[PDB]
Amino acid sequence: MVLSEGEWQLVLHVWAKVEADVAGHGQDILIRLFKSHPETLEKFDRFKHLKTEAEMKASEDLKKHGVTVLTALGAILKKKGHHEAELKPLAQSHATKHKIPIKYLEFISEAIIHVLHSRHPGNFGADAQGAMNKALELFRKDIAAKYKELGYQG
Ligand code: HEM
Repeated sequence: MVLSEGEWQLVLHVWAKVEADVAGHGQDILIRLFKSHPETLEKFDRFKHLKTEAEMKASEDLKKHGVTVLTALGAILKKKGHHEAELKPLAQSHATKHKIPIKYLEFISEAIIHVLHSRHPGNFGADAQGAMNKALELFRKDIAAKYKELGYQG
């Protein structure tokens, strides 16, 4: 797929808003993922003892991991689809070490969109939502192609 120059502009405009509070966004996104799809929590040995939202919000290490996730995702989005070199280390760890199906990437894409609405109620319209969905779909499609390049069925 291909985004218009105007769609990338929208994605990068919304991402500047994330970059102003990376830790807050990343913490909310992982908690939403875990509450919506508790099976994903079992993939995190360090976090699977957390059982309630209130324990999750008090974990400093969960927040740190949020920053890690969004920092990587931001570097990719800023490439406006010219991201092959950034995807390779990511596909490698997620396919071969963590053993994350592409389905779980759809789940965290849903959590990102939900948290962007929850944190930016008047700043994230249908046009920006559509552009971000396209950019995240482009990401998931290209990382599924990198899983296959590595010999895995995501
Ligand atoms: C936007 C999608 C994602 C991005 C950019 C991302 C990025 C990262 C990065 C940068 C790391 C640390 C380095 C590494 O191991 O590669 C990491 C670790 C990890 N990721 Fe992801 N990730 C994503 C989605 C997911 C999902 C949906 C899952 C599981 C449900 C997952 C499972 C894990 C696990 C288990 C680790 C190791 C955690 C630990 O340190 O204990 N990732 N991820």
